Amino acid sequence: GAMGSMERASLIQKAKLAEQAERYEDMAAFMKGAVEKGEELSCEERNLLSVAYKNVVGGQRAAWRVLSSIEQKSNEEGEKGPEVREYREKVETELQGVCDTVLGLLDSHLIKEAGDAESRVFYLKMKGDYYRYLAEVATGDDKKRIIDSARSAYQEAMDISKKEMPPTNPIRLGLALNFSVFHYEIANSPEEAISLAKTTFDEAMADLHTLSSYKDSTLIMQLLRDNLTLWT
Amino acid sequence: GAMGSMERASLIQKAKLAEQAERYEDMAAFMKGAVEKGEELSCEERNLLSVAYKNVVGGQRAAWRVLSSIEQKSNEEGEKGPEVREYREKVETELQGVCDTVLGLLDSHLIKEAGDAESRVFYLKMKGDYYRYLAEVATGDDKKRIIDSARSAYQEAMDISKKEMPPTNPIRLGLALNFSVFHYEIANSPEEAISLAKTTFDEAMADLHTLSSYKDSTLIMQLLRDNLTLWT
Repeated sequence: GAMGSMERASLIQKAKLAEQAERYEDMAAFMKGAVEKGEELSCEERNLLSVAYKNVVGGQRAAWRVLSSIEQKSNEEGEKGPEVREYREKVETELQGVCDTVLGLLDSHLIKEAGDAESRVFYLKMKGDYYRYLAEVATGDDKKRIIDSARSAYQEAMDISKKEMPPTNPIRLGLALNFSVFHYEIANSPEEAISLAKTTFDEAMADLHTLSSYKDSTLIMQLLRDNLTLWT
Repeated sequence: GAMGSMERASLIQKAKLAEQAERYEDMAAFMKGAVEKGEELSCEERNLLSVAYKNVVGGQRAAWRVLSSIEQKSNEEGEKGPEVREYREKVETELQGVCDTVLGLLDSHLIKEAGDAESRVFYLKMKGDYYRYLAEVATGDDKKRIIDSARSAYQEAMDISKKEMPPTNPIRLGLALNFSVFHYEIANSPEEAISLAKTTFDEAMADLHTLSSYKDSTLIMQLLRDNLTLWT
């Protein structure tokens, strides 16, 4: 690899520099490099991983949306030229590229039957999310196999978290938020989306007295609310 | 090239899409492709060129600054590790890469003894600016040769513009602003910086009654003011 001859600790340091310079591509390559060393990431390191990929794939999903949308206008009685589909396709391909990279890392290095339950859940949720990102652009039988892959990752995460985390823990909250958005927006399951977000909001309300140590929990709870709004 | 088999008109279109998706790298590759077709750019096309490169080199100069600055803190009684110099060097190399690309295009395709005076000035100013960007990171005799290159491009631009453009024209204004900043910040010539910005502000004030058709002219005039502030 291009990062194979660099010390793990130096890779983490350069990830942190790249974040500060706002170089998410770089930040992401440095973190991939660190992961490939074959050692468990800490909590701080896993966040550095997801923040980096999150931003990279983030810019791509947003450019895709801009382009898909321009490609629907131009699909409504003008006028012509394939350029916009062509470019939309170029961008789609990059995005599939990055998701396969992330899914590769998760499957090759991070997802294990061992470790903390908080980390097991963290990675399985990330698997869920990267499949979901693939599902947003995929078609046909391909789309079908991805949806199932997202579902299995998210479900297994849910089993682990419902058993081993308080209902207020923001990983478990983020996970259930993401899963419910998957049911609604990807899997065509508004019934399942709604009862998940409901169960999840309710069970956390019942405990709001305990989490006083973050109100990172509360932003997600508003998102759950902001969501049950449009879905009902 | 990667753009060699694409139609010129399609390249322009995809530049415009890349701008809207905020993909300046892409936008820049598409415009380089269009330039390589060997045809004069219009006014609209030249702007598409500089907006694209401007943004690419812009993000790099800003990451460089973040890193150079962190590299001075860490150069003041802690602590150690070469990582920050290493990364700063990686980023510097990318930036030199893009400037050489732009200077190549200008020299190979755009700078001509023929055409509009507005275009001749536009490209020579751009040459000035890309050398100046190189000067900001260069050292030693290399730095010396670059400074002279910037100077000659900016000077020749000035000769053309002082003769063939009204004192209020925002290209001539942007050019003199940039040249004066070069004298101050790159060439260690505060005397020359000040008298240029002065002459340039004054001569435009004397004509402010004519430009009523943009007040793009006026923002630059404030910049000239905002500058004569710190320099005196």
